[PDB]
Amino acid sequence: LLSKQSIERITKILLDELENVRENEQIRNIINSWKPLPSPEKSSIYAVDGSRSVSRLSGTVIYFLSALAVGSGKQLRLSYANAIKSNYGTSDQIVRMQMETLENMLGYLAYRKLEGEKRAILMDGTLTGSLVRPPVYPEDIRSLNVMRALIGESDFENLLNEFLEKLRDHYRKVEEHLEKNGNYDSPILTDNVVEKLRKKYIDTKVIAVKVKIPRKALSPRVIPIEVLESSRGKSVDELLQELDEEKVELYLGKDDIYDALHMTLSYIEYLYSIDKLLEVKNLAYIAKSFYTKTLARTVEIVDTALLDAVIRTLIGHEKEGYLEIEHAVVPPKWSFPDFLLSKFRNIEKLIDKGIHLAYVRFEQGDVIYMLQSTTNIEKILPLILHHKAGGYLRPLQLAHHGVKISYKEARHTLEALINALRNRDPALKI
Amino acid sequence: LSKQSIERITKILLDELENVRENEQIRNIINSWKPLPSPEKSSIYAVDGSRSVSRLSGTVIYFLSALAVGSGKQLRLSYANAIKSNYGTSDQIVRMQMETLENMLGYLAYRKLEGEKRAILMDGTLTGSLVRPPVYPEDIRSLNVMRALIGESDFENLLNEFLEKLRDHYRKVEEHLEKNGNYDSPILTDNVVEKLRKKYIDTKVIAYGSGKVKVKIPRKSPRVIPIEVLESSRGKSVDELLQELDEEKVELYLGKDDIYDALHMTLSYIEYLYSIDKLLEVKNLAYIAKSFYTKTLARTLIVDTALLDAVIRTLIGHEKEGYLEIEHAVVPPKWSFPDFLLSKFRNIEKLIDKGIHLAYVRFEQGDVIYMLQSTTNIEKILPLILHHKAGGYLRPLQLAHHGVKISYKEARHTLEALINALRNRDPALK
Repeated sequence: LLSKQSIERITKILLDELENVRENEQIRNIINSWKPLPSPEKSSIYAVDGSRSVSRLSGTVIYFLSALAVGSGKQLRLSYANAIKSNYGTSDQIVRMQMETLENMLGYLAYRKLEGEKRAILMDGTLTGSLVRPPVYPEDIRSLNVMRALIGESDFENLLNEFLEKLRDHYRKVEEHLEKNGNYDSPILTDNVVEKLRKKYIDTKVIAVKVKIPRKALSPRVIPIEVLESSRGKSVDELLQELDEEKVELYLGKDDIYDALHMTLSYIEYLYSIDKLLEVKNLAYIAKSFYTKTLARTVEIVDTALLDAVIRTLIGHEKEGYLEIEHAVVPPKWSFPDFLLSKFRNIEKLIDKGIHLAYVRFEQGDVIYMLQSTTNIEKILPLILHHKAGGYLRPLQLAHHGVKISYKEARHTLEALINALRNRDPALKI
Repeated sequence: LSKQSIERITKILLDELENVRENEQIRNIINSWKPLPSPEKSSIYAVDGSRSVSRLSGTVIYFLSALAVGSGKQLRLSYANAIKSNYGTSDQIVRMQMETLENMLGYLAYRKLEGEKRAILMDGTLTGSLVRPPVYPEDIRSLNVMRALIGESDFENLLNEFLEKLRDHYRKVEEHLEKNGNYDSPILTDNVVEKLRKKYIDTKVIAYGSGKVKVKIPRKSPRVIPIEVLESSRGKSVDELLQELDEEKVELYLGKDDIYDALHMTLSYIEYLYSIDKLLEVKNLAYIAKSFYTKTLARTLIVDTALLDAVIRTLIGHEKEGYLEIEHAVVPPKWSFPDFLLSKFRNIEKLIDKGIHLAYVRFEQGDVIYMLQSTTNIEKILPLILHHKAGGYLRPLQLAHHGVKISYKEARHTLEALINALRNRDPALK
């Protein structure tokens, strides 16, 4: 249906972005700082990615996660099937985290078995993307603070410490199955272990509820002027301190306390894979596109597509190469809580030092990709290159072809035994 | 697959049932299951919608369609548009306009309906978009931001002026449906925002260094100020600050793009609320949902149609058509709708006053169980909808579903092929 009307309004929407993204500063001048893509040294490599499938049966979400790493060594796969209680946003976000947790575990364990003088892991995605806004954002920090407040700081520290220990065990256990079988169907520790931890750190201290946390634990953005007129005689600093020091009481069901715990565990388990993956000396992320909205908000960066445009339009190139981005970027302390950080020292190192960012075009008329790494693109680029075959690299292509979801594994299937076991009825609520 | 996985997932689901089947509240109420009412003749329109979204680098290309089939001719609404990517915000403004199409169409369809008892049947739930609207937190903080920046008086002006363009817009839209029975510009905001931007924002705002503007804070009817105003004067005393506010000395430095979005979101929100308000004008209005059930639905102050259904044939082995009327009416949390807005929508006000009536309904013997929600008592609406029963299901909604799933994907070639035309082929393949 033609609709000559909306097209232009669309066109303009886009063109107003390109035509006007020239900044009036003309790119900042960074363009001519463009380079050719370097030589192709040699490296042993792994490309990992993920695919998920979610099905909603009424208030319960059934999902199947799959991580796979292709490259030099044998194929490795982590898989998790599971079901969760439905919250519109919070549900999706739990699943994303586990999705990333699986890949992080996996990039790492795949690095360990990676043999050669030069080892590198290739992640499909961005480092910054998950670091600026943690999936389940409001909810991970809230749960942690609820917990910290519930059982106290000191107990909490043990809870933490114990759980990390369980994580150490867990990784070693996963690794072994991977060498034996090349696959493991229980990559997620938290679901197995929440039950015991609840009875231990909570079930004792509780009665058949009310907790006090700081205001900041889930943000108004405005304040009624009464609070000001009411603070006359004080200093803005005292005010802002009272506002920060402000505390709140909450009332917590068994379900809410349970939820506070499982989130905490999940979030620790997640941050734990980040930390480990960060070991990889040569670490690479690749993405066609990312969100620039908060990126320039907490150095200035544009979008891959907008760059490519300005490339052919203004400078008439359309050719291979790359453009390094002059500034490393340092992650938000807001995202990663105070206490936890002393645990993950690679997170720590990242906050201290930064992530390296470069735009990259792999082939002649080929598109541009966004590359991030723990260390200088200068070093890491060539190794990634050593695997180039077609429009892009062999290992990467093979992770995107490989975990390319089949007709869902669980579609009529992991459902249809759920048909036979007991109740076809929830199955009916597709 | 795996058996332990299947056994856990099956464990997970059977526990859920088991708790339900434990019969806390549910012992009495299930026995209150009652036979369908004798049907009453009615003229009806069921409305449903679909959307397709496609992300191009940062941008979202989307298409909305709302269909109403029934006792009159088919009525259609379409909108195709593009909107920049913000993780939560994007997905959430599309939904809000979707809901907006369905709402109008339901309202418009009602007014073209000839009969003695006229009714509208909506795919959805009235509660779902109340308990957690397309809204929170973003668009309310938007509003508070907006109110704060341009101040109350000039905000009431924007509000009232926009509500005038809507009244006019609805009438325009009504005529195009009457001739052609379809209209391709049902959404107003996108076409009117830059105008209202210039009139309401540009006036009050001076340019600043990069992508930023200087904004003075206006003065005095609930007076509210950007928290940033406190954060930015820390050497000062509350007196100094209040006195600067009065003299209008206080300035702010905000992203040009942020103020714009805030505006946009504001209008989108008011426009979505107008539509709900207009829909509520329908005397016989019903929502039908095979599944809703968030854990937040219940908790506020009520089980899953899926659980109940599997319990009923379990406890009572009924599997009978019929309905169970939830005894008390649900009134939505006022946190949904801001105080200063409610005045502009009286039907949304009544809705709060009175409430929403809810029932579980099985339209035929073996069929699934639906959540049915209404502005009048189930006793009254249920027979009007029953007049249209066809399958284990109501004919018009069946046709609405079928008719909206008729969505065809020329969506690539639509813009992608044609938006190479003015300038840039690049964003197409990203």
